[PDB]
Amino acid sequence: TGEPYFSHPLNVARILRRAGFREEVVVAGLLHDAVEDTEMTDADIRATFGDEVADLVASHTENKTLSWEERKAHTIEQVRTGNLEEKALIVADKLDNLTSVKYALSSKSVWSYFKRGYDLQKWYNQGIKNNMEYGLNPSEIPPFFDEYARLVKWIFK
Amino acid sequence: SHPLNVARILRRAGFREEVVVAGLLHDAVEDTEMTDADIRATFGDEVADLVASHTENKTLSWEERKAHTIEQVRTGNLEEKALIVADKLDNLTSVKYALSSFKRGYDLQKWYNQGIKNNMEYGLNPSEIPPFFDEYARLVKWIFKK
Ligand code: NA
Repeated sequence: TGEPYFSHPLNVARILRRAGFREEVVVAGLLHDAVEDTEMTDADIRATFGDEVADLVASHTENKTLSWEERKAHTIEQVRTGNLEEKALIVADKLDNLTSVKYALSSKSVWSYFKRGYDLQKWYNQGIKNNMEYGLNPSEIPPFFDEYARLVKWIFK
Repeated sequence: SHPLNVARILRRAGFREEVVVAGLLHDAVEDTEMTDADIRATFGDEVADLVASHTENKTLSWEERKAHTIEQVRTGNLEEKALIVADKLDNLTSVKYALSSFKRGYDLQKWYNQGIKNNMEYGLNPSEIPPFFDEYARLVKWIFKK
């Protein structure tokens, strides 16, 4: 994970803050990796940060007992049907991830880069890109959604 | 949500985001005993270093822990001082509202908060003191006037 904070949670929080999202949303973005990558749980988040943040976090957390294809399909459905905040949490997370991917590829064959393989990564990112605007009014789509779309088009053309 | 209020305090005062995040994470880190390695791998070295500056040794008595915090706010850098004071400001903000509409007792809370207030400015130039340090001093004075 690259600039400016050299930390995925800090960079995702910045994308959300700059897009105008309230503090509860920014913090939910910050805590995503804490829940998925450490022993911290949903109950720990509720006890310390409250139910609103805990619920925002839970909206994008993967159930790790499911296969990659199933976890990913569930995220696509959530980016389609969630509210603006829920959609933003998912897109911001993917945007920082693809930013690091573009950086790696700019030095590294896209057909050999992904451990889950190109086809699956393409299917996934195109799925987020093609569903993130569903049900949103043009005036509320965050500018960073366009940055993610451009990255998907660049990496998976 | 107290952590969010601590974040708001630090951000408004102009501190960099690593300090803001370290403030936000203080309770979570103590309530779950998250290791340095976990904080460091998840949030980065800058956040991890700041979080480590304000973590109490649970084996010592409450008074020993607090006395140590009082000495830390005296000798720490500006960011370390700010983390401690923001935490206490948030706490007292709640107490003041409840009192208008104490853990371990009044005498101990008074001793602790007066200690922070009386040592937070040590080693700083008047122009460096965040205005929220003054908000905190006023709360200590109003709450512990008896
Ligand atoms: Na977890």
